[PDB]
Amino acid sequence: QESVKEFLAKAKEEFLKKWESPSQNTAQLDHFDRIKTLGTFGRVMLVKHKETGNHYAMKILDKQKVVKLKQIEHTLNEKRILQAVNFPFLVKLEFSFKDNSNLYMVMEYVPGGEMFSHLRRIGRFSEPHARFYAAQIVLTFEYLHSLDLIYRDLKPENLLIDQQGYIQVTDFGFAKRVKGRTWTLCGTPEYLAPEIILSKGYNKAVDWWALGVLIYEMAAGYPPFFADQPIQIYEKIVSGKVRFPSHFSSDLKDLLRNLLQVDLTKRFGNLKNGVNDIKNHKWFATTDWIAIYQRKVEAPFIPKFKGPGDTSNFDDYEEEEIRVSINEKCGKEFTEF
Ligand SMILES: c1ccc2[nH]c([C@H]3CCNC3)nc2c1
Ligand SMILES: c1ccc2[nH]c([C@H]3CCNC3)nc2c1
Ligand SMILES: c1ccc2[nH]c([C@H]3CCNC3)nc2c1
Ligand SMILES: c1ccc2[nH]c([C@H]3CCNC3)nc2c1
Repeated sequence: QESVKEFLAKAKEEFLKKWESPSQNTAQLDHFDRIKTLGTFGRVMLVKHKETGNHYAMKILDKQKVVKLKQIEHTLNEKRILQAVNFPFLVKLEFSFKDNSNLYMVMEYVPGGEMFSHLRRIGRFSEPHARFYAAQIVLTFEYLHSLDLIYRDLKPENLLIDQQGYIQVTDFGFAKRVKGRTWTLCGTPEYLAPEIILSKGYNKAVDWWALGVLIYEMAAGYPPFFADQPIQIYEKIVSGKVRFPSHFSSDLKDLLRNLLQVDLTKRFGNLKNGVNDIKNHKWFATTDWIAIYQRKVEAPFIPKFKGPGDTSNFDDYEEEEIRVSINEKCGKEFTEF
């Protein structure tokens, strides 16, 4: 429909304007009080802005560890993409800056915690609930792929639950703008498509594979391919073999056989009809795509928390000091940050 085509055209216009002239140096560390570590070359911390009282989540990266871990390009991708995107299900970057030792990305604080903890607490999500979360990922990937972006890190730990029970996707450390194919070995083993494992050039089809893994994990309670050694996981991934729990609906099994298709040229999301083969699949027949986008659907649950600074839905980590040098490190490498 022209309304969808027009929405995506305007989304690409606005993304490219920020992509081509990125914001830089929009706050400083002294503006924020440190509250707590929320997750941990990098860590995410709850902070409070000292003039407004607003809470934020601040991702901190040690430049010397980024260089040593060969993540320079990836770190630059992450910040340049995050400052340029805008979508209801993506965590919003509010500020960014750097100092002699570190890089800082200050994002909205999403207080309901990671999907992963709620999934492991309940055990599994029933199909209607898994479908609600999957619909948000389908819309988010339609948006990102239309901007020539590949996300490359879908998993429950990267999906935060907001105050209305909707998903906010976080962690763009492997996201990349790609016009044709890309080649980097990256991602999380359980979620990798066969073409990444086999060292091929690959494209946005890897995100649709990962959506297949995520839907399976939400509805079963565990991912389809697992083992103690990564090489064993990879052997299962490339084999073409998946076993489904008997409680899966027939429609769910059908969708997952088409997402978990080892031949990328046959995989749903990567065919002539693109995302519409997924949106029109029978498993999504009850989904009101516009109502989801507009946040008009009652969520599966609302996270329990006491206020905008409550951290109860996140776990406890050792509170470590940040590194502080009197000399600038890696200045040339991070000039554009
Ligand atoms: C998160 C982590 C570390 C932080 N240190 C600070 C201030 C303290 C004095 N100058 C910077 N805000 C932080 C927020
Ligand atoms: C419409 C368009 C873009 C939007 N960005 C957001 C923020 C709030 C939750 N995370 C991103 N809401 C939007 C609504
Ligand atoms: C905002 C609030 C909390 C957040 N936790 C994270 C990462 C940590 C690893 N998986 C999610 N990003 C956040 C953004
Ligand atoms: C807190 C205390 C001691 C610290 N030393 C350092 C850097 C300086 C040279 N290499 C270590 N950051 C610190 C933060």
